[PDB]
Amino acid sequence: TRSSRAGLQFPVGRVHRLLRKGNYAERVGAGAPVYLAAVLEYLTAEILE
DNA sequence: ATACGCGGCCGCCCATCAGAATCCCGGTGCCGAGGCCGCTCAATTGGTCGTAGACAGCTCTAGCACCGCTTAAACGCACGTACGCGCT
Repeated sequence: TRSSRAGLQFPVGRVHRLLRKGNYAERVGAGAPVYLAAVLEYLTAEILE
C-alpha cells in the first residue's frame, strides 16, 4: 500500500490529492504522485543529517 | 655579724589525642525516544465513462549550408597623457 508498493518513506497517497486539488493541469499524470513523494523524501534526508 | 641553701622558672626532647582532607564509592535532575490511544475524517478500494493524448501520416515551413563580392569592423602597435594608487 503506497509506501509499500512504491517502497518509500514519504506519503504517496497524500501529494496526489493536493496536486489534483491545487488544480495544476486538466487531469493528472500517473507518473507524478509517486515520483513527487520520492524526491521530497530524498531532500528531507539530505538536511537532517 | 657572715656564709650556705633553694625555689620555682625554663629550654629540652619526648609522649597522647583530636581534627582536617583525599580517596573510595553515589544520588539527582534533565533530555529525548517511546507507548499508549482513540475518536475519525481523509485516503483507498472497486468500478464506470469518456476524453486527452499518444501515435502514425503527411506536407510544408525555415533552419542549414555554402559561396563570393564588398568593406566595415577588428587588429596590433606606437606614443604620451592623465589617472590608479602609494605615501604622508
